[PDB]
Amino acid sequence: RSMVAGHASGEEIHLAGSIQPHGALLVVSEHDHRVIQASANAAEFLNLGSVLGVPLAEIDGDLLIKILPHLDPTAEGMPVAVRCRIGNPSTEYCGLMHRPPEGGLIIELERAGPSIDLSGTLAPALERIRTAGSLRALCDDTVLLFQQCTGYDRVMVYRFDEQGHGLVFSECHVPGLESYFGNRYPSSTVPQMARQLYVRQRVRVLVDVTYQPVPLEPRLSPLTGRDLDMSGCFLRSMSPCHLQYLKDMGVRATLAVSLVVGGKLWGLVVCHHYLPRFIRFELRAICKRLAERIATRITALES
Ligand SMILES: C=CC1=C(C)/C(=C/c2[nH]c(/C=C3N=C(/C=C4\NC(=O)[C@H](C)[C@H]4C=C)C(C)=C\3CCC(=O)O)c(CCC(=O)O)c2C)NC1=O
Ligand SMILES: [Cl-]
Ligand SMILES: [Cl-]
Ligand SMILES: [Cl-]
Ligand SMILES: [Cl-]
Repeated sequence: RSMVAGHASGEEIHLAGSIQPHGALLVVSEHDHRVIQASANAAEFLNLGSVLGVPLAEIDGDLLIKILPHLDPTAEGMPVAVRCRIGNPSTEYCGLMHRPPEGGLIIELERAGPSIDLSGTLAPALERIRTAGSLRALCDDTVLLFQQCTGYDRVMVYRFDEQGHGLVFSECHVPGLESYFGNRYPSSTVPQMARQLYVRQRVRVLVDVTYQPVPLEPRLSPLTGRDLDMSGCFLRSMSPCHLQYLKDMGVRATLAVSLVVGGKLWGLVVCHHYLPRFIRFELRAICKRLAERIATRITALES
């Protein structure tokens, strides 16, 4: 840090090596079911005395009993989310599990909330999507639906053209904010490797733009000797160049949902808040569902 000067002292976004602090991340080796990497906050987040090197079986609570049914790997059910209790004092979490191509089993834990009961909201949302008669109507209904379901201060459909340039194609926002409707932005604002990642990982939640990243410990995977592939991690810390851009805009929190059409990133539903904001698993899942439905309608509309 300060003690190293002289000449030698002078981005792959999926290899962040760190998470956002609203969750905890465990990496488990499946030969022994022991934690081989964890976010540095994990023991305090989960109210455990220790975490790194611990067998899942010995972790206070029921995480192991809750994940066992999903571990047999042929069952091609992952990624999957489980609800469990961990820690002393005990807390309910939702645990999102997936396997990176190498490096073990990742378990990302957020504090659990209640059941969200939006099925009566969702029936008519689905009818508006399925009957929209043009892309203009579809995307205008999309921003309204998402704003209603998520409550973010601004919701946009950010559409990509053939050269990758961004267009704010639809927008809705709370009274008195600035409108970005119809603004165009260069393709460089969403780099190609981000777009590929957003084809894999269809929802991103940035809770607080100002957060301090929480590093994984150890940083390198003990299984691979490389950084952990965090492409599938919903807690992944986001590129600092992006976080600066958001700070420059005065945005505090974001939710983005991919629109994938014919296997390409067609656009994004992009939501901004002016205070920190988190949407829990059950709501993210509904967002994902809506985005699949929208992409189906876009495919039909385009011919
Ligand atoms: C209304 C205006 C608006 C713009 C222009 C905007 C750009 C944008 N950049 C990104 C992502 C990234 N941008 C950049 C890079 C830059 N951006 C710049 O302005 C610089 C020239 C350039 C270096 C700072 C990078 C690396 C990402 C990936 C973020 C990540 O997923 O970690 C996303 C996806 C957000 C998400 O999925 O959470 C969007 C939507 N997001 C917006 O809401
Ligand atoms: Cl393993
Ligand atoms: Cl159309
Ligand atoms: Cl139009
Ligand atoms: Cl404030």
